[PDB]
Amino acid sequence: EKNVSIVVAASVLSSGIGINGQLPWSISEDLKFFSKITNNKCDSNKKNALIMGRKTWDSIGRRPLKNRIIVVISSSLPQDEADPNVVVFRNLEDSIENLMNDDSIENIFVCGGESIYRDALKDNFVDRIYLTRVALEDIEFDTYFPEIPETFLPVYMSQTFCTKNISYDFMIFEKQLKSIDDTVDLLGEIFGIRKMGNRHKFPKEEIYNTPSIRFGREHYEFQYLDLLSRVLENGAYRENRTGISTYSIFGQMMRFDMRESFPLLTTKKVAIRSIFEELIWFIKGDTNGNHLIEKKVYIWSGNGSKEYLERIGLGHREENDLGPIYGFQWRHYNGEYKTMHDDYTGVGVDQLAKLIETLKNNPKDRRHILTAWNPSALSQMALPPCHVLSQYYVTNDNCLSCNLYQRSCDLGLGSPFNIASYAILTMMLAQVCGYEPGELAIFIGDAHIYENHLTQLKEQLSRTPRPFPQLKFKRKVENIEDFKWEDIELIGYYPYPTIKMDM
Amino acid sequence: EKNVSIVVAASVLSSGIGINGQLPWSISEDLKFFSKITNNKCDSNKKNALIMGRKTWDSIGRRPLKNRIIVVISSSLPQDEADPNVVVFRNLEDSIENLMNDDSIENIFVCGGESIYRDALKDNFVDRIYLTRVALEDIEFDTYFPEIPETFLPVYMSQTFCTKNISYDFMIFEKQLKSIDDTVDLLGEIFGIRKMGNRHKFPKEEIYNTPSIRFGREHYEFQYLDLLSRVLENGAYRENRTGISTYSIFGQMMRFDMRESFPLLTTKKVAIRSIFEELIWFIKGDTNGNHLIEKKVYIWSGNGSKEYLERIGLGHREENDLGPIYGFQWRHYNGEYKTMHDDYTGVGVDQLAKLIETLKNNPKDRRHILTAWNPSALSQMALPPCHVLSQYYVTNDNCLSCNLYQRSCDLGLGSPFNIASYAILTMMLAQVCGYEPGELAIFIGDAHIYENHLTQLKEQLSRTPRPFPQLKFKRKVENIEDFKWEDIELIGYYPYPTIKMDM
Ligand SMILES: NC(=O)C1=CN([C@@H]2O[C@H](COP(=O)(O)OP(=O)(O)OC[C@H]3O[C@@H](n4cnc5c(N)ncnc54)[C@H](OP(=O)(O)O)[C@@H]3O)[C@@H](O)[C@H]2O)C=CC1
Ligand SMILES: NC(=O)C1=CN([C@@H]2O[C@H](COP(=O)(O)OP(=O)(O)OC[C@H]3O[C@@H](n4cnc5c(N)ncnc54)[C@H](OP(=O)(O)O)[C@@H]3O)[C@@H](O)[C@H]2O)C=CC1
Ligand SMILES: CN(Cc1cnc2nc(N)nc(N)c2n1)c1ccc(C(=O)N[C@@H](CCC(=O)O)C(=O)O)cc1
Ligand SMILES: CN(Cc1cnc2nc(N)nc(N)c2n1)c1ccc(C(=O)N[C@@H](CCC(=O)O)C(=O)O)cc1
Repeated sequence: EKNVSIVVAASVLSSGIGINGQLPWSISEDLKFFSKITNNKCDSNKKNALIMGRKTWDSIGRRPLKNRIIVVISSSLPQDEADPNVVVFRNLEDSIENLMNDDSIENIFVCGGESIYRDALKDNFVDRIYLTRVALEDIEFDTYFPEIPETFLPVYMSQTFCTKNISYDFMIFEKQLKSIDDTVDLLGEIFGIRKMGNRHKFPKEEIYNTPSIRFGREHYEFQYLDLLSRVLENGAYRENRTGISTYSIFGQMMRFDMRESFPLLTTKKVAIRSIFEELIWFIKGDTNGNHLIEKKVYIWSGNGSKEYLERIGLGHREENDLGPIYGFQWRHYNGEYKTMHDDYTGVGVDQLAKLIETLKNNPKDRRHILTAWNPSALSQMALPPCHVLSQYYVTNDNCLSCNLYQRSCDLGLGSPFNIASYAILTMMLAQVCGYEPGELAIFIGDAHIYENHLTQLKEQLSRTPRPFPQLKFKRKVENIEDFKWEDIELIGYYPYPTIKMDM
Repeated sequence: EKNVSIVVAASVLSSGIGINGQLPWSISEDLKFFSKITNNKCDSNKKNALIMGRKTWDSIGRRPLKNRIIVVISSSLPQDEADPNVVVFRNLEDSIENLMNDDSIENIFVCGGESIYRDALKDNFVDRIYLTRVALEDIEFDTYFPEIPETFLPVYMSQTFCTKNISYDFMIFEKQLKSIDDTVDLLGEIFGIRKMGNRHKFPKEEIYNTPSIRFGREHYEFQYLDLLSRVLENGAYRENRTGISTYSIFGQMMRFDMRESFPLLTTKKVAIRSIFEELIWFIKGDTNGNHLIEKKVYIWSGNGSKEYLERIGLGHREENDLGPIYGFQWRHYNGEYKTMHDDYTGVGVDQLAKLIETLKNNPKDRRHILTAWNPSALSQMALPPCHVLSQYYVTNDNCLSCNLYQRSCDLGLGSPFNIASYAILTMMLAQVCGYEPGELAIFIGDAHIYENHLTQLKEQLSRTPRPFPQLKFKRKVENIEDFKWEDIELIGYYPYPTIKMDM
């Protein structure tokens, strides 16, 4: 009665594992993971057993594996005891005698084609599934991994890794002291809102994304999803200026890795071109909303109309003429603003150019700060800034990281755009300065959820996330302004369908 | 063979429990905790047993406790079966027959003076200790709680609570799946710094404050101590202009509760008077450093001397004319700086006054922002600001919370001072606006530790923290400027000795 585990690497959507008798990919770290998971034992005198079909045995070239016993399931292969590293059995069920008969085996692993994966899943002897989710779907497969029965539950999901611009995860599925929790609950009954834990309750299982993953929430998309759950659990109802009521919690944080993946949310399809188009719009220092609507982008349409520019206190602006906004505060901080149809080249202080200069000539500094919150020009701008501050950091191994502070953040539509926007911005700065992308950390003040997004956000929490895509540039640019959408390649992006959330 | 637990409330330093046959205090919530921990059972048909000495039985007035059996250990009291709620035994050892003989009892509790605590701890009958750490030492005791043997280890430490300006904690002591951790460790060997977990390793047991508390790190001083441990674990070495090297990690967070305590560090004595004098100096909008040196405050003495005013470029200033720093950016943001002793009344925008006006007349707003990072006046300052941003938030129950972003923060001497400085500031803003203090959250960019503080900071990490003190105001002020040191009352502050960390 030992431990039997399935080890497989399959595509994220199609769940394919092979093509023409070979692997569909060449991921060096995946094979390393295979060797480390199949050699992991406790007793030095026992060995681990690896079960595979004949075609899989032919697939790996009929060459043994060090420190492991290979069990091949075939009806034609000859059985000879001259090689103890390879053993041949006639069926999978009778090959599971390693627990009953052989006491020189600690753990068994099933890893051999769909013929064996199918039978092993139906026979109720497998206790665990080690799954590597490869983000490859362009090519075709002839052997697939069977669907995981409902009896297994995900317990671990690693961060996204990269190998030759290919993204992949690592997942575990499992077939499925205390006086502290009872003392904390009793303390929470005595003190009401006086105990801070009651103000920061853990979200209930009905609003927790993939609740069976209780300890292996390594995948950094959970940083956003779990923040979404915390607002749904203990968010306070707040009426506002109009009728769009929110639920707010104050002081939150989420961080993302940019060294091996691009944090583009996979639990819903995120329009990345419009995110990129608004970022270069910021970088170029532009304030004209018509430049955005001329590129099929309507993010700043409701905040720049004539009705919205006359009920806030203005009204003398053009049709879509936001005032000193993001970009004008990055490239021309302070400085007198006239209209949208002027050239502000050389006015104010250019924080972005000074940032690039300090990143390349003083990397170990601690003043790489880009602010967009100008209290003097708040009442002459269309909407006060939400990404009020961003600080950048050069690690010892030549990586550029980024901190972002947001006073405001709609989790429904704002956060997915801000995460990708400041990740692209950091990668763009990283290439210009000669660095590699590092980490991103988002600090949020008033994290809120609009009431008309509840049904829709509760659908996103029902989707198990997928590995992050890759974002790579084609050419190497000279200045930050020369970036265009033609230079961006989004690789391995396989999101769930869109979620129409109206603003 | 059931479960025997000690329940006691004792002083934080002296560990005294009684005086003249009564309790030294009157903490209502402590008695409520006593009732909830002693009634907590699983079977509805069983009862819990409470063991106490006769003097303790006399202490509670010889009146029974509902739904519980009281066992009195005395050598004179009579034994009569007329009352099944009170049973009298002649010795402690023979009174522990509830596990052997009586099957109508689920859990046993020891809670009766040092004579019984001493015997129960020496006889190896106690499996758990529920300790309430009361922060009272002025009065004298005649009965103490015996020292906790080394076989027990702390597993839980609640946040600090308040009752009649008296602080107290709740602690638990105990006498002393897996495939996920092995897969993460194997993944961490394949990928080096490519796995974000290896860049954010958990600190080793030798630099973790109170390592036995693995899940009950409720006390919010652990937010600082664990941040200190993370820098010691994966901080990167960084040379600078001279030879004073630091160890930095980027993007960190710690939060504190202000509804029931004041986050003044107890693992080392923090000088509170000098912190307060610089804070009101900020509020008054003053930029002249001599105002601080006239009150035995040398925070801005080394940064405003003639040696420091010739290497930044501002050599034409007076002896102590720091310039546009915290305070001038709060009260007279933008504008223009001339000298230190002239009148800037009416210049720029007053963020602090606009903040106070908006906090009471627009509490549900989301623009309660106080910034001090001005890119136009950065090169006109003695030292660029460290508390670059602070946002405030009014909860639905009329509480004022605060977020703080720090681009730089020396954990050795700066963070303990910044935590107390902005906690006092939030408490002062809360009284003026008619609110109560809420939560405090610190967001740190470059969290660093100076190399000459390593031995000293590792000493602070060996000290188990104590309940936070209380900070209360004496009078009610009219304006934020009228606060004085005479109006501040620090109650129940019992820190470990100071740690001389030289700069
Ligand atoms: N991505 C991944 O993790 C992995 C991918 N692969 C890929 O999968 C492909 C091969 O797998 P696949 O095509 O499904 O073939 P299989 O590996 O499942 O092996 C099938 C063969 O095993 C024997 N066999 C199977 N079932 C039985 C049975 N019930 N009784 C007796 N003998 C049995 C038969 O051999 P016989 O002719 O002797 O009777 C059969 O032809 C390869 O391309 C390989 O690269 C393989 C392993 C892992
Ligand atoms: N802060 C807290 O959590 C608590 C505080 N207290 C305080 O402590 C004080 C009282 O405790 P304390 O003074 O230590 O007295 P105890 O509560 O320990 O009770 C002592 C009495 O129990 C009997 N007794 C004790 N040991 C033995 C023994 N080995 N064999 C037989 N009988 C024994 C004796 O009664 P006899 O005379 O018959 O010999 C003795 O007088 C009070 O002020 C009370 O308020 C009490 C409980 C909890
Ligand atoms: C059966 N098979 C196909 C294959 C490929 N990748 C997988 N990946 C996973 N996660 N799971 C599988 N079952 C799996 N199977 C294999 C098995 C081992 C080797 C292999 O070369 N192993 C070397 C690994 C060499 C190295 O360290 O990279 C070893 O010594 O164990 C190749 C293909
Ligand atoms: C023995 N004793 C002294 C006393 C006081 N505080 C303590 N506090 C702690 N944490 N632990 C103790 N053992 C303890 N003991 C007691 C015990 C119960 C009551 C008491 O009044 N209990 C009521 C509580 C009433 C209420 O709910 O507030 C009950 O119904 O149990 C007073 C003193």
